[PDB]
Parts: sequence; C-alpha cells; structure tokens
Amino acid sequence: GANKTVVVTTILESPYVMMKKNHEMLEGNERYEGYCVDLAAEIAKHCGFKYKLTIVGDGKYGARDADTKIWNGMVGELVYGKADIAIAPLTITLVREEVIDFSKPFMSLGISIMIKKGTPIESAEDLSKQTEIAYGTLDSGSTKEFFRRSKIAVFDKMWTYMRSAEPSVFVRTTAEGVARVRKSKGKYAYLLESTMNEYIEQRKPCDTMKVGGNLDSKGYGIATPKGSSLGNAVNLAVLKLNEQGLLDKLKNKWWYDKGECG
Amino acid sequence: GANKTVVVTTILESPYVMMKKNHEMLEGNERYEGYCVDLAAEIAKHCGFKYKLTIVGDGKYGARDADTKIWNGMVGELVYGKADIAIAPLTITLVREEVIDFSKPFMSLGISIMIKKGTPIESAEDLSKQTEIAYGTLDSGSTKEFFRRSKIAVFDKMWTYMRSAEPSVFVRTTAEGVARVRKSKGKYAYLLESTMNEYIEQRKPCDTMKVGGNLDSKGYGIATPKGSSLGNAVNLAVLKLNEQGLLDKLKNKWWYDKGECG
Ligand SMILES: N[C@H](Cc1nsnc1O)C(=O)O
Ligand SMILES: N[C@H](Cc1nsnc1O)C(=O)O
Repeated sequence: GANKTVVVTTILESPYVMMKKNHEMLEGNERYEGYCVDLAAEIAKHCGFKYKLTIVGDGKYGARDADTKIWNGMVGELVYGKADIAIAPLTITLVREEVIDFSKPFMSLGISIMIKKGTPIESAEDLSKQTEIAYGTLDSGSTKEFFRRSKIAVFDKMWTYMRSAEPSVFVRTTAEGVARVRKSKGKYAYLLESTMNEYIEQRKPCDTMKVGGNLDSKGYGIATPKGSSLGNAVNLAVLKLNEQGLLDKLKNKWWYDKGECG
Repeated sequence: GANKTVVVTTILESPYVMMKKNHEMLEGNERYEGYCVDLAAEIAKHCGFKYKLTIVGDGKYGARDADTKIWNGMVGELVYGKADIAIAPLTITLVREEVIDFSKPFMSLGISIMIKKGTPIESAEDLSKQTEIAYGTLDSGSTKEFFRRSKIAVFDKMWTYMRSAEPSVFVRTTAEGVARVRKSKGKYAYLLESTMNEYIEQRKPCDTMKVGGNLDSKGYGIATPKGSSLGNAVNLAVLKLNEQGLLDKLKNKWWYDKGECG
C-alpha cells in the first residue's frame, strides 16, 4: 500500500533519548532529544519515511518472560506488531536475533564496572573476591542475561551472589543504578554497558568512574520485526551513516562535546 | 539436495590464516592455521557442515574493478559462485553489503597508523601536515576506499597526496606495507586496520608501533552470496561464539598469548 507513518519504539535512556528541558510545552517527536532521536531522523531521511517516536510502555529493553513466555519491552513491541522499528541502545544478542532482525551495529560497547570515585575495585575478579562492596545490574536485559548464562568461573560466581543477595542488588533503570552508586558511599558498584558508563562519567557531580576493561564486546542494532521489508534499507542506511563519519559525530555531540567534568 | 562440501574462500593474512611451519608436508585444510582457521572450524561445527579452505586466487579482499566492473578478491569469489562463504578479516562496508551478505561482526577494528619506532608522528593530521614522511595503504580494500571516498578535510588531503605520489605509496599486501615501514628508517608510515597493526606490534623485531586513535570504527563479518541459505545459521553461530567468550579467547590466542615482545 501507500506509505504510512512508521512507529518507532525507543526507551528513555540518557543520552540516547531524553526529555527536552521544555518538553512540557511541546508535543510529538519534538518533546525528545538525544543520540537516538538524531539517528532516527537520519535513518528516516535516508530510508524515505516519516515516523512517530513512542517510549516503550514498560520501560524495558526486551526479554522473554520465563513464566508467560511473552516478550516484554521494545523487543516485545516488535514481536507483537505494536511498533515497526526500534531505534535505541538495544544490544544485539542471540536470543533476540532469533525473534527479530537487527541491522549491523551502529555503536560498539561492552559490559563495564561503575564505581563511586575512591572505591577499592579495579576488576570483576576484584568484585567476586569480596563481599563488603555489593554489586548488581539492571533487572533485565543483555547484562543480567550475560551473568545468568555465563559459564565463566568469575562471572558465574558473581551471578550466584547477585541473584540471591537480599535486599535486591538489581535496579529498574540505569538512572536508579547510578543513583545507588552515588549514594552508597562506595559500598555499591554497578555493572552496566560501557557506553552509559562513559556518558555518566562526564556528568556532574563527576563522582563516578569506569574501572577495568570491558567484560565482553558487542553492539547496538536497529531492530525490526522478523522479515520486515524495512530491514534491508535501514541496514544500508546505518552503514552509510557510519562511513560518512556521522555516527562518530553524534557520539561526540552527546557524550563529550558537552561533558560537565572538564 | 544432500549436504555438500562448503567451499570457503579466505586470504593469507597473519594471524588470521597462515601456512603452518611444516605445511610443505601436509595437505588440505591442515596446511593452514590461525584465528580464521579456528573460527571456520567452530562455525562449521555449529552450523553442521564440512568444508574446504581455499586461498583467494588474486590475493585481494574484494573490490569492483572500475574498468571491467568485475568484482575481484574474496568478494568476487562469492559474487560469481566460486565459493560458498568467506571466513576472513573482510571488512563490512556499504558497497559490499549491496552485493553479498555479512553476518554480524565477529571482531571490531578501525583504520590505524603504523610507524617505525621513533617516527615523529602521532596522528593522521600530523601526516597530512608534512611531506618528509611518506605514507600509504593497501592497494585495494576498505582502507584505500575509505580515503578515496572521504569528504573529511584531513583524509581527503591525505588521499590527494597518496593517489598521485610517485613512486607509489600503495602495497600489494599487509606484509609488504610492514616491510616498507621497517626498512624505511622512519620515512614511511603505513595505514592499515588496527587489528593487524596490534598483531604486528607484538612480533619481532618489535620495531613498529601503533600511534593515535583509530580513524573509524567498524567490523569484520563472515560473508555469503546474497540470499544464501547458509547466511542465517552462520550469523547465529557468530553470535553464539561471541557470547560464549570463544571469540575473545581466539583473539588472545593468536595476538597476545604468544607475543614475541614481552
Ligand atoms: N542495552 C540493554 C542493556 C543495558 N543497557 S545499559 N545497561 C544495560 O545492562 C539491552 O539491550 O538489554
Ligand atoms: N579488511 C580489508 C582491508 C585491510 N585489511 S588490513 N589493512 C587493510 O586495509 C578489507 O576488507 O578490504
């Protein structure tokens, strides 16, 4: 049929998608700003379509509920036809690639450790060999899944501790993880993707630090329902943007150009 | 029909595919060793197929000849049905994705600068602002194409110089680029992918160094003829291997576990 407005599912995660300071006075797509808001614009331009940005209802990235077997988050929105595409920091994983399509990565990343400055921790091994400093991850997504599945000694040890720790060491959003690290006087370390970690490191009150090397290497991809016609065009659009140096500039724009820590 | 031996096209590039020291006494796939030889084995195991490794005839990665319009190298082998899959450090690019399929990346990289230790160069800008130290790239592939296409000031300036430099600053293979840097007393710098650069840095006589940050960010993908049935299984295989930490171990195995520079 004729062209139709493409429904984009995304998530409120700084600095990918954030509410403009004056969003209360705006409406539609203009309420949002950020790396993925800019990328969405570029993709639509190159693919030739108009779109409506919609924040995922449950605020989740996407996981298959072990109970109901129903996919939640942005992945779910695609799987059940609620949205036509996902433009956000959605990590490309095996379980997800089995149910939806992913474009080649538009950004790279790896699980990392975030500590309050001064915390005596330099690695995952360090965390696994102590109990005074608690640690956790987002309550769902590629990181939690990484630990739940891991057969690597150190990571499995970490998972055994995290899953049974009481009170919970898991958080609902990255913002909550960051807040916990900042208010825990170094007694809480947060495991999240290097990209968000690096961003937060340049935000006031500049009291957090990324320590150690990444535990893995992967990337974010633009997702579409399995078999979607839009998939191929989006993929080529992503590659073109990267080769034009456009993605690199968007990265600098939202991460370092306006860092608040010097 | 029934299963058939899968023809794998690859390229002799250390440490991805190298001739074993005693290859002269061996035959078939057993003549070769390296990261991609190991990856090929893992992919075949996970995808359930047997294969024959064959070194690309022209020794090229793959480019569309401006004259004949014919694709050469490994890309050509796929495009014309000479091979069923390419397992090598083949860079995922737009022009290539338009003619063949690529799995999600199995390794990340970026164009980098290789200098003989001591050379007064720390960046691409540095190179572009001087003439005493000549510089070049492989005579074909994603790096040369990066410069030929680039609209970025500094890189276009570099391309203008390189393309017209006499004698040629381009080389036929990475090995030739490395040799030129090592024998040029610092008067030649080589532009190649960070992965090969980092590998060479840990090889005797340990006289080369990677300097500056990468000029871009991209990845290597396993390639198959456009629409090939093998594509989907290979892609999932790649993701599974990465999530098992297998790719990380292969990287260490062939890059650092046996570095000869400490
Ligand atoms: N990219 C998210 C996971 C994530 N983002 S920041 N910290 C995390 O664990 C996913 O795709 O699940
Ligand atoms: N990966 C090659 C290019 C390359 N490899 S080492 N130095 C280079 O320029 C290609 O896919 O063309």
